[PDB]
Amino acid sequence: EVVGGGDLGPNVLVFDPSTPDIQGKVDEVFRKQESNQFGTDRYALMFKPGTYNDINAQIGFYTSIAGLGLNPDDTTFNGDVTVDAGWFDGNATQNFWRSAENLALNPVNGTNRWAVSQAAPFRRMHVKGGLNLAPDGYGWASGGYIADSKIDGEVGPYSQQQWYTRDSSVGGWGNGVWNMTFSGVEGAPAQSFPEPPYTTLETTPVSREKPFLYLDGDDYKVFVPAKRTNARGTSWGNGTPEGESLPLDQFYVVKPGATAETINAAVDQGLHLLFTPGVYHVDQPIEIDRANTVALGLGLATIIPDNGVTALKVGDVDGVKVAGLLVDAGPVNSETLVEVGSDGASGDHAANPTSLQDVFVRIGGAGPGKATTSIVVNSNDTIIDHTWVWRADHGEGVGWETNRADYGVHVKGDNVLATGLFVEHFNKYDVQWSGENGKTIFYQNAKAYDAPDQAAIQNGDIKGYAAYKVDDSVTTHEGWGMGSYCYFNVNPDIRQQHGFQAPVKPGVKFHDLLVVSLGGKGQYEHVINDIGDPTSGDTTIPSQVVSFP
Ligand SMILES: OC[C@H]1O[C@@H](O[C@@H]2[C@@H](O)[C@H](O[C@@H]3[C@@H](O)[C@H](O)O[C@H](CO)[C@H]3O)O[C@H](CO)[C@H]2O)[C@H](O)[C@@H](O)[C@@H]1O
Ligand SMILES: OC[C@H]1O[C@@H](O[C@@H]2[C@@H](O)[C@H](O[C@@H]3[C@@H](O)[C@H](O)O[C@H](CO)[C@H]3O)O[C@H](CO)[C@H]2O)[C@H](O)[C@@H](O)[C@@H]1O
Repeated sequence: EVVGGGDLGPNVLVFDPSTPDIQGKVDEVFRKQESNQFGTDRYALMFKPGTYNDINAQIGFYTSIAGLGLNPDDTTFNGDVTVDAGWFDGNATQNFWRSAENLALNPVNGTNRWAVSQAAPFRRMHVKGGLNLAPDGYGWASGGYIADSKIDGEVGPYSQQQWYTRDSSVGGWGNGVWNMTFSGVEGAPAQSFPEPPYTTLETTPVSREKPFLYLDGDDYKVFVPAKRTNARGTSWGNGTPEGESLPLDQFYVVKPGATAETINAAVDQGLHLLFTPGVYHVDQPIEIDRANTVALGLGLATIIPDNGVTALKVGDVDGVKVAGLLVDAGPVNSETLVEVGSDGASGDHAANPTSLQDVFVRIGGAGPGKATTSIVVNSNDTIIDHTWVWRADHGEGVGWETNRADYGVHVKGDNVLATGLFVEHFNKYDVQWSGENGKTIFYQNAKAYDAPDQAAIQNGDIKGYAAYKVDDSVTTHEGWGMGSYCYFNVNPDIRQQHGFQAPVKPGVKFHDLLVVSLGGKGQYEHVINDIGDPTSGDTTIPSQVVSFP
C-alpha cells in the first residue's frame, strides 16, 4: 500500500513564463478569496522558474503564492505580490491566512505593498525596491513576519503596530510604532527601546529555514534547509544554502478522501507529508513519529479534529518539520490541538530539533470551536518559528462560552526557542512556560475582549491571567520585544493586573516589554508582576518596562 508522489490536485494552480492568461487566472482567485474570511476554498499559486511580466497578484484569504526555483531570483515578477485592504475600507486588521515565498519582485512603482495582519508570512523574498506594510491610507494594521528576505530599499511600516523580522537584509527601516523587533537583520536600526521602540539582536540564536516545494528542471522536490546557529542575514544571498532535497516520490500527497489512518500509515511506511490545499477532518490525531519527517502544507491547508481529538501529535524524535498548516478546532472540545513530544518527554534534540513553522491555530469563527490547550510543546530544543494561536474574537461561534479556549501555548520542554510568537484572546493564560532555558524573540498578544466581568478572570488573587507566564519554579528564561494589548469592549471597567508574570530571579530576564489599552476599553494595572505603570487615559499610550529584573 501507500504511494508517494503524483499530480497536486485541483487547488494547486501552477504557472510558467508562457502559460496563458496568468493575470486573469490569478485575478479570478482573488475576486473569489478577497473577502472570503471563513470559507473553505483553498488555493496555492506556484510559479515555475523564469520571468513574469505585467503581473499584479492581489492575494486574498487562504491563498499562498510562491516560486519554484531554489533561489528567490530564479522566479522574478516584473510586478507585485500585493495585500491591501479595500474589502474592509482600508482596515488591514483582518488580513489573515495567506503567504508569499521564494520570489523576486520588481514592483511597478518601486514599492511592493504587503498590508497584512497575523498569519501572513513573507519568506525568502527578494524585493528589488521598497516594501510598504501599510494599506492605502494608514488604517489599522497588526502584523507581521518577514524571514530570510532581502529588501533592497526601505521597509516602511507606517501604521503597523508591531513587526518581527529575522535573518534578512533591508536597505533601511522607516519607523517604529509599538514593537519593531529584529534578530539577525542586516540594516536593522540599532537597539533604541523605549523610543523609538526598536528591539534589535545581532543574531537569531538558532534558526532553520522553512522547507519549500521547488522544481529540478521538471522534478518536484522539497528543499529542506540546513540549520544555522547565530544566524544573520539571508541563507541564499551567497547562493546555495546547505540543505538536502527530498524528491516528491518520498511524499504522500494529501487530498480530500484521505483518512487519519491513511496519513499515519504513510509516515510509518516511511513517507513525508505534503498537504495540498483543502480542509481535512480527522477522527484521530495525525501522528508523526519518525525522525526527520517533513509535513509541509500548501494553500493554507487546514486540519479540523473531529470528536475532540488532538489534531497533531509529534513523537519524541529528532528533526520533524511541521510547516504551513492551519489547525481549526472542532465544536467538540479537544483537550489539546497540537502536541510536540509526549508528556514527561525527557531527552534532547539539540543537533536536529523539531520545528513548527507557519503553524496557525484557530478556535471559532467558522462556527463554534473549542480547545482546552491549543499547543503543548513537550520536546526539548523545539523551535517555534512563526505561529499565530488565535481564539476568535469575531465571526460566528464566538462568545465567552461559545468558543471557550482557556490556554493557548504551554511550553514544558527545556531550551525551546520561539521566534515570532503571536497568541490572542484565550480565557486564561495565553502563554505559559514551565520548561527551563526558554527564549522568546518577539511576542504579540491581545487579551480576550469578552470577559463578562472581573470575576470571570480572577486568577487566584491576581486580577486576570497573564498573556505570558513563566511559572515561578523556573530558574532560567529570557524574552525580547513583547507586548500585550487589551480591549474589554464588552465590559470596559475590567482591570488586567499585568501582561507578564514571572519569577524575580537572576536568570529570568526580559527586554522591552509593553502593555496597551485600546481606546480605554479596560486598563492594565502594571506591565509585569507589580512593576511598570498602569495604562491610563483612552489615548492608547503604551506602558513600558525596558528591563527585568
Ligand atoms: O498598480 C500597482 C499598484 O497596485 C496596488 O493595488 C491596488 C489595490 O491597492 C486596490 O485594492 C483596493 C483597495 O485597497 C481599495 O482601498 O479599495 C478597493 C476596494 O476593494 C480595492 O480595489 O485595487 C487596485 C486594483 O484593484 C490595485 O491596483 C498596490 O497597492 C500598489 O502597491 C501597486 O503599486
Ligand atoms: O478584531 C479584529 C482583529 O483585531 C486585532 O486587534 C485590533 C487592534 O489592531 C486595533 O488597534 C488600533 C490600532 O491599530 C491603532 O493604531 O490605534 C487604535 C486606537 O486609536 C487601536 O484601536 O484595535 C481593535 C479594536 O478596536 C483591535 O481589535 C486583533 O489583534 C485580532 O486578533 C483581531 O482579529
